[PDB]
Amino acid sequence: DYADDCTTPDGDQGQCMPFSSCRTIEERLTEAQKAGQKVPADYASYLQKALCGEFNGVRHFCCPSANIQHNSKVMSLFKDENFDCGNFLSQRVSNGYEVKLSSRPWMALLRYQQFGESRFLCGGAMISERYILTAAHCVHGLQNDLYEIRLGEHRISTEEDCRQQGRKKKCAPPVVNVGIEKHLIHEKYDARHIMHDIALLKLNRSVPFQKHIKPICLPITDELKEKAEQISTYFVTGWGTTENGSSSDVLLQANVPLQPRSACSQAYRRAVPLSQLCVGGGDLQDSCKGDSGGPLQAPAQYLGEYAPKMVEFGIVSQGVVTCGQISLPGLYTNVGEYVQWITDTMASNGLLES
Ligand SMILES: *[C@@H]1O[C@H](CO[C@@H]2O[C@@H](C)[C@@H](O)[C@@H](O)[C@@H]2O)[C@@H](O[C@@H]2O[C@H](CO)[C@@H](O[C@@H]3O[C@H](CO)[C@@H](O)[C@H](O)[C@@H]3O)[C@H](O)[C@H]2NC(C)=O)[C@H](O)[C@H]1NC(C)=O
Ligand SMILES: *[C@@H]1O[C@H](CO)[C@@H](O)[C@H](O)[C@H]1NC(C)=O
Ligand SMILES: [Ca+2]
Repeated sequence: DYADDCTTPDGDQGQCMPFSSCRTIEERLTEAQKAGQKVPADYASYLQKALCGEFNGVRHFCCPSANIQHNSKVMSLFKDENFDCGNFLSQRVSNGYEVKLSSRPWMALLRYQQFGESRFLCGGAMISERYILTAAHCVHGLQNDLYEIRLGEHRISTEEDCRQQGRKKKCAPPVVNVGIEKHLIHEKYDARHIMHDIALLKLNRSVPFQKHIKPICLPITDELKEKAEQISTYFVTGWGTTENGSSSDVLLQANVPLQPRSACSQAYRRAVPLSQLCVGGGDLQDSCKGDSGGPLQAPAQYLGEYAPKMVEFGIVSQGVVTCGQISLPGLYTNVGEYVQWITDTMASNGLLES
């Protein structure tokens, strides 16, 4: 299967990866192409021996562990100088939870058609013109119910979301309501224990970036993956969307602390692996601001960009409850541990049409 442990024909331990996620294979293939030639016969023979299957129409090869890289077919987008992810200024500091109109333009609302009606029951965040990142618990066993995504939202109840501009008002453009072509749940998602709680939703058309709809950045470098545990305070943003729908009509945000994993391991009476982050708890109105499957976000140095960019470091997995009651620390998916899976899943499923 994709990413299974394997041994290369030359005896190195590795994982079953697409060629675009193996620095050494990609270099050999690129070097031959650049010279206007095929790879030598002995190397073609090595690749046949290294072949570990075909998953979602992509040939996979055993790649030595140290040579595994994020999928170059997707990294070319994320590293593009014109890929405008995590852009924010954004607002002047108020004590409460208010969010400036359009200031978190990646925020997504997941719509479900159930008891004859439809409701937003999860959140998520735009990561590209065709992909939304969310929790697997928002998607698993719900493929027939989960049917639309809403992007560019601020206040759910009003079709027009405006702010004062002088003696007049400036409104954000209309929201975008888009369908879902693919429900892409992590292969190792455990629905019983809630582990590897991550999923991608591929939109059924491209949603071009607009002033109020833009992607969030991902922790695509070693520095950013390492940063997840060094950040003291994160933004927990959303409409407080749970199985009971949104608790807030308007987008809100709180500054919530990263906690030691022991806080969650004690509260949930279960081991907390490195693939999870422990956040917040012990408050009445802060930890609860997030959406089920929504982002855990913070500004960071993204590649060589001058301005800090917002990066999604976590995904709301468990323990984020309704406001007004004392919360327990919340479990979040540690996004850095899944960027490899994200890039390979987006690559095999296509950035544009499938
Ligand atoms: C992208 O997806 C949208 C939204 O549709 C949703 O996602 C799709 C991938 C499918 O899973 C849909 O079942 C799901 O609703 C598509 O727009 C929607 O198209 C459908 C079907 O042509 C419309 O349904 C009809 O609605 C009428 C009017 O009430 C009924 O009479 C019909 O019997 C049927 O239910 C639906 O109204 C429409 N929704 C929106 C918001 O436009 C869109 O076609 C699709 N493709 C592209 C290229 O965007
Ligand atoms: C959903 O509402 C019910 C009924 O009040 C409550 O028991 C529950 O905790 C809510 N779920 C979440 C995740 O907050
Ligand atoms: Ca609105």
